[PDB]
Parts: sequence; structure tokens; C-alpha cells
Amino acid sequence: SRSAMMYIQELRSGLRDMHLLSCLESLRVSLNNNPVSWVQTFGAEGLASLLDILKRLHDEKEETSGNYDSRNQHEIIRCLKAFMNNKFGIKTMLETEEGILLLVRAMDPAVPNMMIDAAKLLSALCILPQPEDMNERVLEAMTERAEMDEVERFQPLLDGLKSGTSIALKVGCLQLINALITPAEELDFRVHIRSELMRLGLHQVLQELREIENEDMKVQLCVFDEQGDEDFFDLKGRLDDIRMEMDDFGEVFQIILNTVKDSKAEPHFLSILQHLLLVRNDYEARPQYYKLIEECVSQIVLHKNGTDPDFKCRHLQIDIERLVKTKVEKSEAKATE
Amino acid sequence: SRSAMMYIQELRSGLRDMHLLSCLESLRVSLNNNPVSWVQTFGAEGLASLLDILKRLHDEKEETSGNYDSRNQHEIIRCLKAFMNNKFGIKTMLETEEGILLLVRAMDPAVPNMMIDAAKLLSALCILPQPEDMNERVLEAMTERAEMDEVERFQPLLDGLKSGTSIALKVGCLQLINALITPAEELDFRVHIRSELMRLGLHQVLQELREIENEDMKVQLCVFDEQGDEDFFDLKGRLDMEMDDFGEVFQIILNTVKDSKAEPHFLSILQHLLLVRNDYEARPQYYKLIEECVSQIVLHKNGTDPDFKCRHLQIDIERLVDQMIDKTKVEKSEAKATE
Ligand SMILES: [Cl-]
Repeated sequence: SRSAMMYIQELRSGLRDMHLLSCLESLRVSLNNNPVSWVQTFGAEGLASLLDILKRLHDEKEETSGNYDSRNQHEIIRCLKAFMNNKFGIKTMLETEEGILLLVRAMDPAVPNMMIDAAKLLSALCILPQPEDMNERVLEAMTERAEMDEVERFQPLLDGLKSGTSIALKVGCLQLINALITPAEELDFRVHIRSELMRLGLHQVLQELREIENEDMKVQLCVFDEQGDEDFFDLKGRLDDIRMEMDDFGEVFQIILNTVKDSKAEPHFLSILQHLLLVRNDYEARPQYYKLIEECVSQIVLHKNGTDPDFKCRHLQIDIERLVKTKVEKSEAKATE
Repeated sequence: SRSAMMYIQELRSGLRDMHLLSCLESLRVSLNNNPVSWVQTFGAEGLASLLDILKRLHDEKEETSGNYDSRNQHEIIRCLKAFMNNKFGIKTMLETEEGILLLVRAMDPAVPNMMIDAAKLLSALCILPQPEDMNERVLEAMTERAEMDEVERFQPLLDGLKSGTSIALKVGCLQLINALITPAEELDFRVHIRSELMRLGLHQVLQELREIENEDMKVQLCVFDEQGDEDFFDLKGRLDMEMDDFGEVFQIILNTVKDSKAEPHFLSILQHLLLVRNDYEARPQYYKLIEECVSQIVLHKNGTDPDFKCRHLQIDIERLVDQMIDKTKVEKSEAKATE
């Protein structure tokens, strides 16, 4: 069998095009078929060589790129996959300066098969329990990439979910979305990330995705929904805590003003109060009005499915069946007595 | 004379610069000098083709704009004014999809003299008794403009009140403020608009206007104060007093709801505000949305939502509240029949 050292030497000898690919293809077969023993002789040195090559193809502007650049990037990613299917391999991948960012950069929707593979590896990394905030390390890399390209960090994932893509790509994009959100301890993080996806157009995408006759998509959708529901209930529990602690009118008001102080929220708070003063000064109507307002504020702030209200939307759906013929006239008719 | 059809054809070639301007200039003279039978010949079709050019011009990116764009926009506003100087023309303007909006977009503080002409036409629209919601159609147009240009809807009006502007502009902006508020039937609505002006800083702006030795400005200020005064007294009649103090406003709500069935709901509303996501960018938006829902609820009158910006709920609010009242009186008399 071919030695890890032979491969390292070849990788550093400036292979191009079909020759590069030949080498990467052979290495990939070696990586998948050899014992972990052999992967270790490949090691950090071997990994570093793959990542340099991937870097310098990733960096290559459209006008000077080779015809086999995609193929070669993708073949490197298949090598990373093989390198990482064992404990030594993931560990050393995590220990790199740039491995995760280069995996993020491989998430190119114009090369969807490479994007499927890079997303599957980023998901596996998010779900690792050690080190501790792996999902945040993956998100950090996504953010770095967005900063360097001046793009929204979740845009490639959203592009992967467009109607024209393969089902495998849709499923892998939603899988990575689940892997970023679900392992997060903090409710605030999850709602933040979820609301960020929604502002990018996730909701309409989801509507489309719900029509797909595919079991794996149904599973990822379900996992996405479960987590939204769990977050709704965790937030609903936070509201009960508040309703129990904060029962002094002056103190609640003081805390709101502290929160809202010198922010763009302050003029909106005043306006809320100013409009309350304009509630129908009518003994039987005024309680109903305040109830209706409470119903509304309730459904805004405790928004269903654990996401912010869509602030760009014209209309806001409020469940009103919980608040509400000539049955009033005939019941008062029991004035018979 | 030049016929209405000739103008409509000219307006539909691709006239540019001084050529467009001289077409527009003779058109204006035709509109001011010919019989009203002539304006009817120009009609909705001549109107639409004017509004089309205006649209393209409003739209134009600075670096592809002609040297005479603003001159041509302004001359169309002069033609709009002439077209509207009669019952047929004003009526057909009201009927357009975008005339009012295009008028509002002409209110550009960088071209003050066009802004004056446009604001004057919008004030005349607001003051029409028929249709009955003309101030709401103008406010709607102001909200749509604010969304495009990404600004506060009353900012261009406060811009025209700035010290560096001409007196004609200041007077025109205040007249239009007056025309939005004064024809409004509902105290709620006048207070809503005036309150918004105030949060945008109108008060400090007004104090400076009070210093100008100009009769027209003094008129617009007195009209503003007299309506404000009346509103204050109508509202004091309802409550028994200041609008922009947080603590004072809060206390008055408290007193208003204290020991009634509204009081539990008011506390819970405040408590729900504490749940608003602790995020720099999302929090103002949560407050904004809540505010615009509260405004709609309070402003709603027999199927009408007077403010376009406060139409998030697709609910017949008063009908709903009537149903809610209905439910409380069935429980009360049913409770009373059982016993
Ligand atoms: Cl490929």
C-alpha cells in the first residue's frame, strides 16, 4: 500500500488539473481503506497540505481558475471526510487554524455535491459534545466567511433550500440549520439564530419544503418544529416567572424605562402609553379593549414557534377565537321572575 | 390651439431636457387657458401620461439623471395644479392609483419651490369635504413615501420648517400639518398625529417659528394652537394633565383603570413588555409593532382604520369588542337567572 509520506511529498510538488485530481483520488481511497494507524502517519502534516491546496483554489478568481478546480476542491473535501471519520482525525481537524472556515467556504451552492458533503461534516462537528460550544465554533467560521465576502452568513444555506436544488441538498441545509440551533443551551441564542433565518426568507422556503414527499426532509422539518415549540414553552415559562415576580405597577414601569432608555424603543414606549389614554372612556367597553390589547401584545411578545414577529410583514395574524347571535336578547328575556 | 391628443402623443415620444420642458410649459398654459371641455379631452389618459413621466423622473438615479429633471418634475406639478383647478380634474386626480403618492414624492426639501406647490395641492386635497377620508388618503401616501425613501413620514415636513428654508416653505409645511389634523372628525386621530409630530420634535421647531414677523406664519401657528387647545380641553373632559411626561401619563392610565376589570390587563401588558427579546435591533421593532397595534385598536371606528401604518390587524375591532361585551352580559344575566 502507498505511504502517507509519498502523498505528502506529491501534494507539495505543485500538481495541477487532472494530475492533482489523480493524486487526491488515490489519497481519498487510501484514507477510506487504511487503518487509523495509517491516517495518523498522514497526520497534521498531511492535513495541512490538503488545506493549503484548498485555500489556494478557494482564493482563485474566476478569470484564472482551472477547469478542474471544483472537482479538486470536492475531492479534497472527500479526503477531509475520510480523514475525519475517526477520533484522531476530527481532533486534529479541530486543532487547525482554518479547517472549519475552509469547510464553510466549500459550501457553494453552484457546486451542490461538494456543498452536501461540507454541510454533512459541519453538522457532525456541531453535534460533537466536546469541545463544548462546537455549534458556536461552526457559527464563528460562518461569520468570518460572511465578513470576508460581504454576504449574509446564512445566505448559502438559504440558497441551498431554493426550489431548483436537489432534495439531498435541501435536506443537508436543514440538517445543518438544526445542528446549529438544537445543541445550544441558551434559549436566547436559538431564537436569535432562528429569527435571523426568518428575516432571510426561511418561512416561505419552509412552506415549499412542507410539500416535498421525502422522509428525510419530513424528519428535518419535524426536528426544526419541535425545537421552535420547545422554545415557545421555555419563553412561556419565563413569562410566568415575570408575572409572579413583577406585580408592582411602579417597579415594572421603572424596569421598562431602564431597559428602553436612550434606545429607538423609548419613543415607541411613550406612544403605547399615550394611546392607552385614548381607550374608549366607557365603563363596559374599556376592560374589553384592554383585554384585546393584552391578547395582541401576548401573541407578539410570546410569538409562536420561537421566532420574532416578521417586522416586514403587512398583516399580523392574531388568534381571536379565545376572546369571543340574538342569543344575548333571549337570555336577558329571563327577566321573567 | 394645440389639441389634447397632440400633447398626449408628444408626452409619449421620449422628449428630453429643454424639449420636454417646453412641451410641459405649453401644456400648462393650455390647461390654464382653455375651456373645461378641453381638460376633459386631455382627461385621465393625459393625466396618466404626465404621472408616468413624473414616476420615471422621481425614480431616476443621480448619475443617469438629466440636468433639467427637477425643472421638468416641477413643471408637471404646475400642470397637476392646472388640471386640478376644476371639478372634473380634481375628481379624476383622486381616482388615480398613484397621483397622491407622486405629489407627496414631489415634496423634496432639496427642491423647495416644487415642495411648496405640492404641499399646497395636498392641503387642498385634505380640506375637501368629499370624499370624507381625504386626510387619510394623503397620510397613506406619506407612509408609502416614508417606506421607499426609508425616512420618518413627517420628516420632510419638519425639514421644510428648518430655519434656513424660505418663509413660503415653512408656511406651506405648517398649512399641510394643519390640513392633516383639522379636518379629522375624531379627537383620537388628531391627538395621534399631533403626538407623533411632537415625538419627532415639533415643539422646539414651533418655538422658533413663533419668532418670525410674518402674518401667514402667525395664522398657521394660531390655527395649530387653537385646535391643540380644543383637543386638550376635549381630552381633559375625558380624563380630568400632560402628554409627553412618562410618569404623568402612566399615573393617569393607572387612575383611569384603578379598581376596574381593565387594571389586571394593564399590569399584564406591562409585564409582557418585559418579555421583549433583549436584542439591540429586535427590541425597538417589538415596541414599534405593539405601538402600531395599540394605535389601530384605539383609532378603529366602525370598520375604518384611519391610519395606513396601523393596519396590522385584519379584525373589525369594534364589532369584536361588541362581541366581547355581549359575552360578559350573557355570563352576568345567566349567572343571575341560575340564582
Ligand atoms: Cl464537482
